[PDB]
Amino acid sequence: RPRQHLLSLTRRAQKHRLRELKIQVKEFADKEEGGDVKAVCLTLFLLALRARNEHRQADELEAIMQGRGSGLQPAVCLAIRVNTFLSCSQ
Amino acid sequence: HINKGGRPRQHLLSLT
DNA sequence: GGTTTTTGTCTGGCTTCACACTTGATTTGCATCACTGTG
DNA sequence: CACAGTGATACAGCCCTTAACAAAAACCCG
DNA sequence: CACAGTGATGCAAATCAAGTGTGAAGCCAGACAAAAACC
DNA sequence: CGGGTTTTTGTTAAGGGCTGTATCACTGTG
Repeated sequence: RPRQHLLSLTRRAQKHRLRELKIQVKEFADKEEGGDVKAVCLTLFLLALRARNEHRQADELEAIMQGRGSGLQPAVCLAIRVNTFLSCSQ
Repeated sequence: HINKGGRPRQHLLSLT
C-alpha cells in the first residue's frame, strides 16, 4: 500500500519511520553533545525553520520553550487604547 | 594518550 | 494471494495532570442609564 | 517655521542556501 | 418600530489560593499480531 | 611563554523572501 502524509498519521502509527533514525540521533548526541535529545532536536528544527524562512514561527517556538510572553501590562494596554484613539466599546 | 587541549564543549543551547 | 501501511496489544515501571474536601478572596462578564448621529 | 496623520508604492536591510578560507578565544604540555 | 455605539456603575458568576494524599492518563521498553488499499 | 589542537565566529558572492521605512500631495483645529 502506498504511503500517506506524515502529519495525518496518529501518535502511534508514525514510529516505524523514525525508529531507524532516532537511534543515531541519541548516539550522536551522546558522543558529541553529551546526551541531551530535546535540545539537539530543538536546534535542528530551528535550523530547518530559519532555512525555510519562517522566522515568525521560529520566534513563536522560542517563546514557547522559554518564558511565555503572554499578557500585556495595564499601563501599556491603556497607552494603546488611548493613543490609538480607541473607544471603550471597540 | 595525551590531552591536546581545545575549546570546551559548551551546551548546545548556549551557542550561536 | 503479495506487499506495504495502519493500528492494536503485551506488564512493570516512570512521570505528569486532575481531584477530594472546605472558606473566603479576588477577577471577569454583562445588563442599565439616558443620549448622539445620518437623515 | 503646526504637527500628527493618510494610505499606496518602492527601495533598503537583514537573514537562509552552496564551500572553502580566515580572524580569534580556551586548555595542554614541552 | 434604526442601529451601533458612549463610558461609569454595580452585582452575578467564574477562577483561585491554601494543605497532602490519592486516582487517572500518557508514555518507555522491545516484540508479536490482526484490518486494509493497491497489484 | 608559546606552538598545538579544538572550537567559535565571521567572510566571500549570486539569488529569494519577509519586514521596515521614506516619499507623495493633502487634511484639520483654527
